[PDB]
Amino acid sequence: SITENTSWNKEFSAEAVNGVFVLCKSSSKSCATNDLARASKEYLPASTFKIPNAIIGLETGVIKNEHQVFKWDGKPRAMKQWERDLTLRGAIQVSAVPVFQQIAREVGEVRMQKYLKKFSYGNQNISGGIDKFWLEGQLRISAVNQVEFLESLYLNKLSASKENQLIVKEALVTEAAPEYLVHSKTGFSGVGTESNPGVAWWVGWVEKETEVYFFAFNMDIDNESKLPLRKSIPTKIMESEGIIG
Amino acid sequence: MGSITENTSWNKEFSAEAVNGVFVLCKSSSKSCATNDLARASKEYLPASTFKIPNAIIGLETGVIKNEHQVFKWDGKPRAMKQWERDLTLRGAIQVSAVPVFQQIAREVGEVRMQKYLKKFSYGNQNISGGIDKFWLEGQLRISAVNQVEFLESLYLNKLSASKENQLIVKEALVTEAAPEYLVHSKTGFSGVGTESNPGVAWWVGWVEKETEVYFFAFNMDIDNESKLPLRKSIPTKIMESEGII
Ligand code: NA
Repeated sequence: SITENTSWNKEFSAEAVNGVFVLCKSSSKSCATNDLARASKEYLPASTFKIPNAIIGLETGVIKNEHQVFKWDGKPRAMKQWERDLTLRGAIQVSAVPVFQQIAREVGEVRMQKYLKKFSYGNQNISGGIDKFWLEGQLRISAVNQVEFLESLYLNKLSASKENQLIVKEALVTEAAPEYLVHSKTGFSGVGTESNPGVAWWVGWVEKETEVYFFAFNMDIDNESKLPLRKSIPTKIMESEGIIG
Repeated sequence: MGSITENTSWNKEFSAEAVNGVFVLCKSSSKSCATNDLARASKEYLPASTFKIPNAIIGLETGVIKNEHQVFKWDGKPRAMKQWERDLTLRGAIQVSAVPVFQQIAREVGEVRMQKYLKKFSYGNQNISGGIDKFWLEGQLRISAVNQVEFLESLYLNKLSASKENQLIVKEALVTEAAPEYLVHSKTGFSGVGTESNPGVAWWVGWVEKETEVYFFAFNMDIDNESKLPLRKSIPTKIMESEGII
């Protein structure tokens, strides 16, 4: 059950953002959102796909262990931040595409399809190129599906060892306070094309006292200058709900 | 673990605050440690709350703790700190240093199993005399800063005599700072203000993951007044900041 919450519209209006926030307390049984329709609309996952990709890499042994170092071969990569040896956490934090492209190639299309089916990950469409289906392909997932997937990860209920789920969760910690703990991941497909904007994401969960909140945000984006809104709008809302800050 | 050297240059941060203490910092790649005081780095002190690291692992290994989602229910009876009068997750109990929670865990573990695991973990002087629910607070258990970084390195590598899953559970509970460049796991300790000419001890121990490097650290200091407690984090933080780790 998904319920609409008009109070959050102001945080989108202020910035002229077309997007959706989904927030679920305790579980995905009851989620609130500003837009029922968009909450379930499916978009390219972009970098949010690093989460299942890392779990699958570990499950298949492609990622040998949580202390795996992904070495840089010295060839040019799109960002200087990617031109170095990286740990799993490091590659997730700087969204090092080529590391995850190689993981996906070594996983291969058969195993990748199997695990996305097991994870109920979006439309599970990996066709068109095994190293780019989540970047420019036909794979799509909704904000509602992201919170279901993240809840499963939080509960160690995905079709993967508890160890591997714990390894990926540690790699996703983005804020640690005495009061609460934030696991999150951003994504950005790009600026899109004429009359067809890209998508920007922020998904994760907040552990606070004995409660947990799952969240997923996405928005239309046609200019990189708008990227900070993918964190600030959901942060504003969760602040106004008394969850963080 | 492989070598240790004395670094006089860190004494600056201790003298500035009139602190008698030690910092041990070890770089995992080079298997090399540095400290401001080799003698104090080997002196053994009550672990106090730093003992919540082994105690939680042992609690999980023995099944006394079910998993990271176990909620430690408050029975409603008063507690010294007001922060303890609520339900707590494992991370919550570790983060607020909830003494009664871990006293009950130690009782359920029992002396025989507690002794066995501290032997397996090579944890300090392995003396748990003094009562099963207070040996680490006011009994005879002592551990040095060098021993602390040896133990934390084992945990980081999942090389303690415990399941990898249980070591991972305790590690996630120990995360205290997450930045895009680095991740900090840490734990504080404080035994009390001590007695005339016999101060208590305050601790800060943990590790830092940065780029492909790992830094293990252990800090302790004499403390005779609660107002000095913030120095157990500020002195090591300033040292690690000056080393470029932050
Ligand atoms: Na590249």
